[PDB]
Amino acid sequence: MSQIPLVSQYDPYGQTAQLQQLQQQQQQHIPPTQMNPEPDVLRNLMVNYIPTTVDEVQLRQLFERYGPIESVKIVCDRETRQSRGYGFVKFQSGSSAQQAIAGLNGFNILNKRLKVALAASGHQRPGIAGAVGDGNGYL
Repeated sequence: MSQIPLVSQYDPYGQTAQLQQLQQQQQQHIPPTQMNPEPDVLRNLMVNYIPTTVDEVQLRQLFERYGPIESVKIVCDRETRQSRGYGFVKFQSGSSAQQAIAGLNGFNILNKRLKVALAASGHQRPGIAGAVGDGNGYL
């Protein structure tokens, strides 16, 4: 009830400002605690950069450094069953993923780019910037 004019109910319809609970919907919905998509599957890091040059080794030391991998594997191509596409590195604990995505995802190194994406499904709250309104670049 923004304001009661004491004449009508609500002729004009406005949907932009809402002060009460905020936050559209809940985080990852409200499933029965554990139905399938468990949050413990955060340590699953999908690594990608090179195609036929994607080596679990380079990604092993490179990624395991910031987060020791428990189960590392590369996502090969089912077309020729050859090593390609991209790799995967499952960190020991989901707590390690935070460090991976924090300082390993898109890690634009001088000669390479460490693209790392979680395998889990969810946490689609943010949207990577998503356009911006000015900021700098005058002089």
